[PDB]
Amino acid sequence: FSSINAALKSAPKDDTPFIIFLKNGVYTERLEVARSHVTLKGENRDGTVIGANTAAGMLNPQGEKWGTSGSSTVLVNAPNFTAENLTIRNDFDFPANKKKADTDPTKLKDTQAVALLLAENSDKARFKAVKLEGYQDTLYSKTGSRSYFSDCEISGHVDFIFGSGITVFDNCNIVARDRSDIEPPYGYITAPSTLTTSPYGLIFINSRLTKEPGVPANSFALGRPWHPTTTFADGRYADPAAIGQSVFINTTMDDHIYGWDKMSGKDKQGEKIWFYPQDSRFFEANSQGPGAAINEGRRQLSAEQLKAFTLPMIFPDWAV
Repeated sequence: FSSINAALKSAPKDDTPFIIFLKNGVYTERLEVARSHVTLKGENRDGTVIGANTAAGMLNPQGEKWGTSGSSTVLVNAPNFTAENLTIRNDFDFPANKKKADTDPTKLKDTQAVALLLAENSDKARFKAVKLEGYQDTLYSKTGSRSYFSDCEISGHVDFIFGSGITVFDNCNIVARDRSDIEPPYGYITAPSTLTTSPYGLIFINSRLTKEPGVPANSFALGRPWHPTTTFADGRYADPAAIGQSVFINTTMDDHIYGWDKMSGKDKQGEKIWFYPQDSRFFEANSQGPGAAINEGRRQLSAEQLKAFTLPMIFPDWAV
């Protein structure tokens, strides 16, 4: 087979399981998985790579802006998709773009570049030993998406694990990328937009919150409450029903974590409104490492509350 897309396109139009092996190498290619039960197994998680260069500010061949949702390298929008031993990355050079002068005509304002977008139909998304490379907005999940990440790696700095859907991480490595642009804060690990009606969002079980060699201490927030600007019946404003949930359990944290931080959104009159972590579903449970603290601003789960985040409870109808 020529490409990952050629293999997916050739697969029968039924809902039968389809396995695509990937021998080591770099596949500069974009994906939109519409077929269910598609499993992508690569030769090595580091050696096998799917990666395109797409920034939100960039223009499609049309050509209007791609946008955050359009910037995905691999866009999953089907149930039972699984990825095994491969890297999905966005080739966008965030640091170099920030290195560009303000006078530089090629510098972009919209700097988010999604590696993996798990859309509303991406149910039972399974991820055994997978690296996700990015800088801003690396992993994006939407309401309806239910995914399980085991023995996996995710890198980025600004809101690199963000969105609505249920996304669980078991014994995974969450890397905070270094930045030469700014003084701290450098970025924020999660930006959950978990809907008020949906009980689960971004969960981290037995995982590691690591930092890159250059990253200073107290430069990263665990989370930041994302209230997406949504066009409603009466106007377009930060969706109030989007009170995100990011939970960390038995997770060791390097010294770069300073805690949680707040998000600026837009009013019904179109003005800067602040959503605070206190009002958001941000919780910790027996988290370890130098970047772990307890204070007025680190709300922690009770023994009874922790019982709800058992893997069978969070995924009842899924074997996992």
